Amino acid sequence: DAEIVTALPVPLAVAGHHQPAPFYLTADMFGGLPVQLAGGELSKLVGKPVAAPHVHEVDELYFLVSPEPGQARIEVHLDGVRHELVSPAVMRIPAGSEHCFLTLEATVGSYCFGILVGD
Amino acid sequence: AEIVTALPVPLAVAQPAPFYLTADMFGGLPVQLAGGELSKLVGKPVAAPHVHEVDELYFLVSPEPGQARIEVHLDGVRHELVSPAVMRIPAGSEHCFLTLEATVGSYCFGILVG
Ligand SMILES: C[C@H](c1ccccc1)[C@H](N)C(=O)O
Ligand SMILES: C[C@H](c1ccccc1)[C@H](N)C(=O)O
Ligand SMILES: [Fe+3]
Ligand SMILES: [Fe+3]
Repeated sequence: DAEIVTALPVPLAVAGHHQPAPFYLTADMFGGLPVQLAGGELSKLVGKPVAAPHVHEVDELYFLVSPEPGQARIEVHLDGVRHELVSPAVMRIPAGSEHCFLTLEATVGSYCFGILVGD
Repeated sequence: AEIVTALPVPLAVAQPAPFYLTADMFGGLPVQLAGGELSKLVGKPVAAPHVHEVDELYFLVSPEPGQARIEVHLDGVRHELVSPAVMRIPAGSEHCFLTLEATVGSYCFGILVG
């Protein structure tokens, strides 16, 4: 009766990303969604970027969260300017902006989610 | 740069729930997103059924797969979900969830879909 998805994450290729990105919401789920949502736990990603700088033609939000504030930190490169985000934080990356992030600090249970907004 | 750090945003929903994305952020968003860490939600024994006028997605995650577990009550049917899991609650459906098990760093996010 209910619509449940547990074949997760869905690996999808994203521009500049070395490996497929783990998606938990995709545009085709449930008859159609206005967002896609990818990302994961950061504790094993400190110092290791998941992508080269890249551009989308949709807006992307970085959602950085951790069990306690301040336990996670990423550096977002935005058109050659570096911004440090401290959990909890939400950053909007406008479509067409060159961008990527580097994990600076993360405990177990720190996440960064990328949310592609459908336009 | 557009960065929001005054988070979570306490909003009343059917206590205030902690929101990390609200509909008015960044000139308007097609979703709202609430939720929080589940390790401190294992202990309370009850949850209240409620209804929204939009679809809500439950998004259940944990640092390692299988480390978090909830019961989703949907119109009198009990569903036991294990992380990672996403469940769609159609608008108008009476629903709630109860946390059965969670390691530190497990989350359930409620995503209201416009
Ligand atoms: C969606 C994708 C992503 C976000 C967070 C974690 C993994 C992958 C994004 N394009 C990016 O890395 O900026
Ligand atoms: C917004 C609220 C919530 C969802 C997930 C996590 C915390 C709070 C939701 N209405 C529900 O509990 O179903
Ligand atoms: Fe991106
Ligand atoms: Fe709800």
